Amino acid sequence: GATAVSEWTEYKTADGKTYYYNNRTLESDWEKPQELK
Repeated sequence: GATAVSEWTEYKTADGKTYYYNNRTLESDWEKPQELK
């Protein structure tokens, strides 16, 4: 999230993987959501 980010908070694992956590349903998914893609 260098510029664009909505209600999600992405987190990164050391091996170079982001996972976007949606604060609406507490749902964490690696794949960029339609609201952010």
